Amino acid sequence: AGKKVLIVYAHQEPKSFNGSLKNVAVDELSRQGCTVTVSDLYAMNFEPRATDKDITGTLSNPEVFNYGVETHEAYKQRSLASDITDEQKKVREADLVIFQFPLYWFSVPAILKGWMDRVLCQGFAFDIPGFYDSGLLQGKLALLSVTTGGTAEMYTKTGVNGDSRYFLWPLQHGTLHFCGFKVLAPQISFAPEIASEEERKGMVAAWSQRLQTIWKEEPIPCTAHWHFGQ
Amino acid sequence: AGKKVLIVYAHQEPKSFNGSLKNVAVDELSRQGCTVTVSDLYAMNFEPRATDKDITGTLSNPEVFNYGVETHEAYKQRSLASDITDEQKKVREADLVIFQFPLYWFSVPAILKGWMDRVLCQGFAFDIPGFYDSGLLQGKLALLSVTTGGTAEMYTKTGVNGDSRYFLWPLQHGTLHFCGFKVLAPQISFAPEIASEEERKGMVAAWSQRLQTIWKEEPIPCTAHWHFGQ
Ligand SMILES: Cc1cc2nc3c(=O)[nH]c(=O)nc-3n(C[C@H](O)[C@H](O)[C@H](O)COP(=O)(O)OP(=O)(O)OC[C@H]3O[C@@H](n4cnc5c(N)ncnc54)[C@H](O)[C@@H]3O)c2cc1C
Ligand SMILES: Cc1cc2nc3c(=O)[nH]c(=O)nc-3n(C[C@H](O)[C@H](O)[C@H](O)COP(=O)(O)OP(=O)(O)OC[C@H]3O[C@@H](n4cnc5c(N)ncnc54)[C@H](O)[C@@H]3O)c2cc1C
Ligand SMILES: CN(C)c1ccc2cc3ccc(N(C)C)cc3[nH+]c2c1
Ligand SMILES: CN(C)c1ccc2cc3ccc(N(C)C)cc3[nH+]c2c1
Ligand SMILES: [Zn+2]
Ligand SMILES: [Zn+2]
Ligand SMILES: [Zn+2]
Repeated sequence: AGKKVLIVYAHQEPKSFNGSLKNVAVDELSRQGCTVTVSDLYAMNFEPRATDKDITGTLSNPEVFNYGVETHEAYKQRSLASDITDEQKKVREADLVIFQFPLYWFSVPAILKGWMDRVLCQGFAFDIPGFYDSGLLQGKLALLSVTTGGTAEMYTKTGVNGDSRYFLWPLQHGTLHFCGFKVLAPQISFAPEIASEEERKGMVAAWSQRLQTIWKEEPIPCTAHWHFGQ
Repeated sequence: AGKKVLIVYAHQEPKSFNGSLKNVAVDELSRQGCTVTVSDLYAMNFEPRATDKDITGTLSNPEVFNYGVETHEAYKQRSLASDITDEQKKVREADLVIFQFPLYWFSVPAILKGWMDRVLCQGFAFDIPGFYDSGLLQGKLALLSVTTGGTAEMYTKTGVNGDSRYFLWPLQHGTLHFCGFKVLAPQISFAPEIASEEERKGMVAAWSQRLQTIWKEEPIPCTAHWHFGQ
């Protein structure tokens, strides 16, 4: 439909449940005629660490290194490391960014956290001021497709993990909404590692099926109320 | 009374506000007679990525790589990578683990997320059974000392960031409580970057003064109610 999709994918194993969800996404969006790009972070050996190597030009303050300050200035000067600007090009061109990952400690795997830390820099993804609904990636969509060890039941208000929406807050609100994304409803595939084959098949089909009508979805209200209720 | 403290520290710059807070902790805990160890992650060029390099020798299934399974087995077989087991030794010996870090996207910097992902493996930090109250690090204390870009006001329930307790949930509950830590109240130093020198000195003194009686502290009730309730 003229639409461009970036999938940022964070799993080590192509045959994994995550690998299958990523491939289903590529297959279905490709079938629709979408332009599709995948950043396979582990295969890229993507650098997760925020360091002074991310700036190649003269530092604003070479005596006391401030990562946010220096990357902001390097973005404006175009002296960021090229692995960062490679990702920024993908994001800039994308209409929808899908994140495909296993839940690691109620969050993204570190290699994907590094992508968020390094790619979404000041000047590119937001400004101060110029964030949340004024973020610089406004007009773009984002979607978290996450798999969990824990069951849906564990991820309820009265379950040991609390509601699943609780752990989405830093990702959907603190990061994506902050940068101006509108956020589509998460795809959460609960506990595939202990699900039956039928249940596993059912979770993969649910995702493929959803993707058929993804461009007709409205985003969530990315608010404290949506995440926490009551 | 010989208490052992591990400080896991994630900042690039010794002269930073985080650097000063880390140094205050070392100084004060050292003064008290405590045994103190610091894992300076950036200085160590600590590996954040969860990969098959974290298992030495032969994988337990060389055709389909499952990080969780492989590291569980490697832990039991004494064949984890030495950077991991070095950290596990420090944690094993510690009575208190302090994490010192700037807030990156409502969470820990990726290098510290990588520490959590790779060090806190099944068999070491948790198991079936042994999680939440019975996690394998029960008896230990953990404390998050965080600095933010955003103001205290932004981190209120109706402020644009929401309550700071909202972003603590994945860290304190999903990670630390899950491994059996009792969680000490977080230390949150709001917006040192725009604070006055006097305000900044006050935040450092608050931390130094808190450390004087840290062994007298009651842990928080690490509950959904604490994080999300009234
Ligand atoms: C460091 C770390 C931290 C973690 N922290 C948390 C946490 O805080 N909370 C939590 O809930 N979980 C946590 N987990 C667990 C983790 O989220 C799950 O193990 C992960 O989400 C499972 O996804 P996967 O792709 O690895 O599953 P896989 O093990 O790859 O897949 C599960 C099963 O599905 C099968 N499968 C693959 N493709 C298909 C297909 N096409 N059709 C049918 N079946 C298929 C696979 O063969 C496998 O048998 C953590 C794990 C690690 C390693
Ligand atoms: C990738 C990224 C993502 C981020 N995401 C978020 C986010 O989601 N939410 C949010 O709120 N913020 C976010 N931030 C901002 C970040 O949390 C703050 O910039 C950081 O906490 C500032 O801490 P610092 O140690 O670097 O401060 P510094 O810049 O090092 O210090 C502030 C001032 O204190 C001074 N100082 C140092 N030592 C002392 C001392 N002993 N006594 C008095 N003054 C002293 C310093 O010289 C400096 O002038 C993000 C930043 C980055 C880079
Ligand atoms: C009901 N099931 C199957 C679950 C439920 C919760 C879980 C929580 C985890 C936390 C960390 C972790 N690793 C560090 C590997 C693996 C986990 N596996 C889980 C599996
Ligand atoms: C009240 N002030 C000054 C603030 C408030 C919120 C902020 C949020 C941020 C998010 C990411 C980031 N980086 C990616 C550098 C820098 C941020 N700086 C902030 C500064
Ligand atoms: Zn939001
Ligand atoms: Zn075990
Ligand atoms: Zn808890």
